[PDB]
Amino acid sequence: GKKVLIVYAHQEPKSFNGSLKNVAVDELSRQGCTVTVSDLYAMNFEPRATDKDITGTLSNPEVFNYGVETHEAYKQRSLASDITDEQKKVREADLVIFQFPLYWFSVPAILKGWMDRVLCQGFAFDIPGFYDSGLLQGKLALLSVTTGGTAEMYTKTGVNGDSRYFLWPLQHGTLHFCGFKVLAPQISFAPEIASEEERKGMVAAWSQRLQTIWKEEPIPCTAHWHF
Amino acid sequence: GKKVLIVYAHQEPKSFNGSLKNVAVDELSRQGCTVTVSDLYAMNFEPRATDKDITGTLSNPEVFNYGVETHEAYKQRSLASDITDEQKKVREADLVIFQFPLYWFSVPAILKGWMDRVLCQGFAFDIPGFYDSGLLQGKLALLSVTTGGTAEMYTKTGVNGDSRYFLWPLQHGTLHFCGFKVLAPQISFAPEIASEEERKGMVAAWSQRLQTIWKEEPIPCTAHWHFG
Ligand SMILES: Cc1cc2nc3c(=O)[nH]c(=O)nc-3n(C[C@H](O)[C@H](O)[C@H](O)COP(=O)(O)OP(=O)(O)OC[C@H]3O[C@@H](n4cnc5c(N)ncnc54)[C@H](O)[C@@H]3O)c2cc1C
Ligand SMILES: Cc1cc2nc3c(=O)[nH]c(=O)nc-3n(C[C@H](O)[C@H](O)[C@H](O)COP(=O)(O)OP(=O)(O)OC[C@H]3O[C@@H](n4cnc5c(N)ncnc54)[C@H](O)[C@@H]3O)c2cc1C
Ligand SMILES: COC(=O)Nc1ccc2[nH]cc(CCNC(C)=O)c2c1
Ligand SMILES: COC(=O)Nc1ccc2[nH]cc(CCNC(C)=O)c2c1
Ligand SMILES: [Zn+2]
Ligand SMILES: [Zn+2]
Repeated sequence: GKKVLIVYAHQEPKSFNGSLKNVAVDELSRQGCTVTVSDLYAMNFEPRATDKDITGTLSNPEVFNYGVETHEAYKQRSLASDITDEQKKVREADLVIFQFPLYWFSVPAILKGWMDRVLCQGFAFDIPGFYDSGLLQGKLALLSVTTGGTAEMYTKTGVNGDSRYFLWPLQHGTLHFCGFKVLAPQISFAPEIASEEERKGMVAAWSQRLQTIWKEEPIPCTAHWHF
Repeated sequence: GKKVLIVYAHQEPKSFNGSLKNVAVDELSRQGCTVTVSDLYAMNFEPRATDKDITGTLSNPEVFNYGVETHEAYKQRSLASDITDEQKKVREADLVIFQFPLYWFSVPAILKGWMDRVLCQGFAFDIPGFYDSGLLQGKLALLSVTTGGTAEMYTKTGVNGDSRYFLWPLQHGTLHFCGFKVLAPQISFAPEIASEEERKGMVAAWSQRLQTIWKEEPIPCTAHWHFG
């Protein structure tokens, strides 16, 4: 029995991202996996890191330090309930899939705010106590990204450089740092300009890949792999 | 004379980020430059890219595509007014400085939302009309970043790898793509670990660099610069 969390960041259910999320839900449910979706836009998830993230009185209401106040609120079980709800989902999950369109070589802001606010000190890592002494060791993570640009543009001598260059902040800087073993990204290049059949083939390849997700070897999450 | 926009993303005025922002304002103001600060947290700036960003009839209300709808709305002048307020500041600026703590090897989400919502198609780039043909050509941009990690950790063979590695999505993916000439980042490493003397020297080194900022050349914003 496995638990899967899909963190999903798209405004439109009929979008190509919506269909990739629905095909993941379907296929992992088919396999008997325990599945949970965090549909950030439908939840109107708060992306801003503010003092509202700590309930009751602040540790030092004079100089506000976000990392510090959230660390202490975590330990003392005082974080806002939107955050702690996400952390419970993350704690129980064996695999976390993030499904999102690429926005500026990165995640949409709503998802960036999820990472900023949910993966707090004390939950995802301590200082020190990161990368391999990172508190989410044993969990798998997988980025499933859709792009505007074609796969050619994302070659190391393309205009955009190699896909693996933009992955560094997300795979290594965030997911590895927290202790995740990181599975190879799923990149669905440029669905808006692919045919309705190349689009089926991308959705089907995702479905097909999810069939054997649990047999997969994690990538070596190193400078060399990305660069 | 010159116009400068500082896009600032820190919750706390007494922070190291707040100090670096204040010296920027003071030093550029002293020079006789025109200065504007977008203080994202004080504005409670909206980071989410939603259908609230368009006020007109949607081009395709059956299936909502944020990129298509905001491009249309930009041309029609039906974008939300918080977006067009920022675009006006960018349009008039000669130099845009981003002042922020590094969050997950990137900008805090509120600043990510500013990039997602403000730099829309039609305004910052077109297809075609990106990288060296981006619509914001002629403008300068500069990232001024503070870290929890030390300079030691941000090296080719440190835990974090070289600091340039994390700059790629912002410098090249965003700023260069929109046509900015990118100046060399100002990275202020580990102010929390640093002593009172090293912190003060970090504020003064920024103050000092700003005196000669208009004489600097842009970086070559290429894979080679970032990665070797
Ligand atoms: C702020 C912003 C920043 C961006 N930054 C970048 C960037 O840095 N780099 C980059 O490359 N791109 C960028 N993009 C553009 C790009 O659109 C996104 O990266 C995104 O990946 C598009 O995916 P989508 O799900 O919205 O496609 P959609 O438009 O929703 O889907 C494409 C087509 O597939 C159809 N479809 C839906 N379901 C199915 C199905 N199951 N079978 C067949 N067809 C289906 C849809 O109806 C649609 O016609 C950016 C866009 C925005 C708005
Ligand atoms: C969600 C999150 C994600 C993060 N991700 C990363 C990451 O990926 N990589 C990384 O390296 N770090 C990361 N950090 C940590 C780090 O704190 C930030 O990156 C940030 O750079 C710290 O800057 P600050 O302005 O808040 O420092 P402050 O805490 O405000 O400054 C430290 C000290 O400087 C003092 N100071 C202020 N002004 C002056 C002055 N004028 N002269 C002398 N001293 C002064 C302050 O009073 C304080 O004592 C993350 C933090 C959070 C909360
Ligand atoms: C205040 O809260 C955080 O510092 N949080 C946080 C989150 C992700 C991070 N990645 C790299 C760092 C550097 C941390 N400092 C040292 C000394 O390594 C880091 C810190
Ligand atoms: C309107 O919404 C966006 O498409 N916005 C946007 C923003 C930043 C981007 N960087 C690279 C691309 C893809 C461009 N190539 C294509 C379209 O083939 C892109 C698109
Ligand atoms: Zn790694
Ligand atoms: Zn570049």
